Amino acid sequence: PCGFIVTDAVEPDQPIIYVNTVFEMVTGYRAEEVLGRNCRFLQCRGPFAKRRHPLVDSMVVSEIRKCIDEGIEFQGELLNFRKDGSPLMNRLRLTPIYGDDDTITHIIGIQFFIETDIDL
Amino acid sequence: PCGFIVTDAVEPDQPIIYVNTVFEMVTGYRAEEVLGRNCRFLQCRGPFAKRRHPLVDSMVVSEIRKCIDEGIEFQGELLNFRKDGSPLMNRLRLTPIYGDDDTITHIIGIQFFIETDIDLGP
Ligand SMILES: Cc1cc2nc3c(=O)[nH]c(=O)nc-3n(C[C@H](O)[C@H](O)[C@H](O)COP(=O)(O)O)c2cc1C
Ligand SMILES: Cc1cc2nc3c(=O)[nH]c(=O)nc-3n(C[C@H](O)[C@H](O)[C@H](O)COP(=O)(O)O)c2cc1C
Repeated sequence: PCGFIVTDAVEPDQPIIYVNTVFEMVTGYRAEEVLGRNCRFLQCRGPFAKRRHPLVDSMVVSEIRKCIDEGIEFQGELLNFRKDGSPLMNRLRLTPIYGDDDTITHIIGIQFFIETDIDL
Repeated sequence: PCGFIVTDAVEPDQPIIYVNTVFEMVTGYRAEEVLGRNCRFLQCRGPFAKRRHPLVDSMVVSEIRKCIDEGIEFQGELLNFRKDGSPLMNRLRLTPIYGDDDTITHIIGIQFFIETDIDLGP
């Protein structure tokens, strides 16, 4: 039961073009609120948080950004938040998708969400 | 400008869970009309035909299901039809997506539509 995301890798800043119903149900963000955004909003603790939360690991975020910049897959884990602010550990897999011309047209995201017992 | 498709590889018979705008524009089918269905409907001539049309290459259709069954990529070309029944040549690439526990959870479809000489028309 994993979250599934698609970004457009040609448009700047990997805008989301699809999220599955698991993403929606687990994160509390409905598709209409998310398509056209970069996924990094999940690192903010709910919609009033304008900044990445100090508990999401900036070393993992750096590594994601590098894997995307380099056109390679990523696998790791970082803290995300539901729309209502509850914390969620996200075991994230990114997979670049090739259209034809040896170019990356899309990136697929797989999210395996893990409940966390932390007090914020 | 490719069509882009996602299916659920865990649910039975690869129901479509996403198509992009290019798919909609080129095939003439809106997302609402195709979600939850297998893509094979594009091998039928228009929305009211239930079985794959004879001019569709059954050898290629066979190789597509083989690739899906084996969980490997597919690349190839086949005849499809728009919602208005006009023929399409679809250069299709399929890519399985591995979720957790080394399992395929989804398949991605890239459609590059190319011109055919195929013409059934009046
Ligand atoms: C397909 C895809 C899925 C992503 N899914 C998530 C996610 O579920 N949670 C998250 O925190 N970041 C996710 N990201 C990462 C952010 O979009 C962004 O790449 C990351 O924060 C690094 O960039 P930045 O330093 O500019 O924020 C995803 C990225 C892509 C391309
Ligand atoms: C992700 C994905 C995208 C597909 N896209 C198309 C398509 O655009 N056109 C088409 O004729 N078949 C497409 N198919 C194939 C059909 O769904 C079906 O797998 C094919 O006809 C072989 O299976 P069948 O003999 O049971 O019909 C796609 C399949 C998958 C998994």
